[PDB]
Amino acid sequence: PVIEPLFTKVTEDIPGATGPVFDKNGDFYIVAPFVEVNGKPAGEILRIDLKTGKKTVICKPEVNGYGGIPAGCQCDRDANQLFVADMRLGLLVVQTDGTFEEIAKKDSEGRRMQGCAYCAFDYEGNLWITAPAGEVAPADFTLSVDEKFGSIYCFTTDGQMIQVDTAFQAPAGIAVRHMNDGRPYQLIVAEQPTKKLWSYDIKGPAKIENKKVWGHIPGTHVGGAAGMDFDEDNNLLVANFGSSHIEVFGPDGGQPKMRIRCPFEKPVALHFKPQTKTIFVTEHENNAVWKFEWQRNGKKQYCET
Repeated sequence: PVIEPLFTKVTEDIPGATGPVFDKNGDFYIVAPFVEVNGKPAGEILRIDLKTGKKTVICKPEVNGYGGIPAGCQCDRDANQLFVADMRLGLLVVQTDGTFEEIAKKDSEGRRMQGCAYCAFDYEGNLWITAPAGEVAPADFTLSVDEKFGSIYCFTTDGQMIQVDTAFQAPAGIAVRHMNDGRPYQLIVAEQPTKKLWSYDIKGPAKIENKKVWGHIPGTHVGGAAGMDFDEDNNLLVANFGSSHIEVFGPDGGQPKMRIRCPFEKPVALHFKPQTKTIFVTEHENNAVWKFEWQRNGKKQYCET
């Protein structure tokens, strides 16, 4: 089955718009990773007024003269602060006043961080992170689009930054499937160009096993799975960049059980508005943000627990 809901524009003129997130007060944010100054990265985290779509710069992260490429966001639970995956700087924690901190320059083995693109909290508070880029600044920016050097990290509640896997070709969206009792059960990771969704079984903080292909992304277009989010029934909605569709997987994966046709070819990121059926989706055909109504509420995010 294929559904065609009405998409309503939220805001426009945001190059590479991604990282949609709601904070603990219901303020909406997205990131503009392609902002430059003199050919060098100067990406921005924006706050969006939901009534007018007007954009307000919250944070323009730069460290020692190297500008960031903010790319994916999650809201914290114990504090109204945003965990931001940055393709040049690693993991940031951003405050609403625009100040920010770099969380880990090196991983638990002492090795320089790779640039990060998506992240997802489990309900225990560990942050699972995809890192499709090469070494963080001051190294030259590189991207694992053709070669298998993308990595997967877990930033645990004890404050450890643990590389839990590597050798992905452009890992993208990440999400955590929880049991009904709240325990983390599977980690889902998009590997975009291979048209695969991978899963592992979560055994504990930064402990994953049983790596397997969890789902297959339709199509042969350039692109594949980008962002993803679970609904309250643990159906996984996955933006299939390049396909004009968002794929809907059942909780056990496999093939899509349904698809959502989009009025654009390039959906990227998606995020539920808490306590509603409204999905916000970003897309790079119009460099815009849209919303549409899903069949049921989103899965509760860590920040709402």
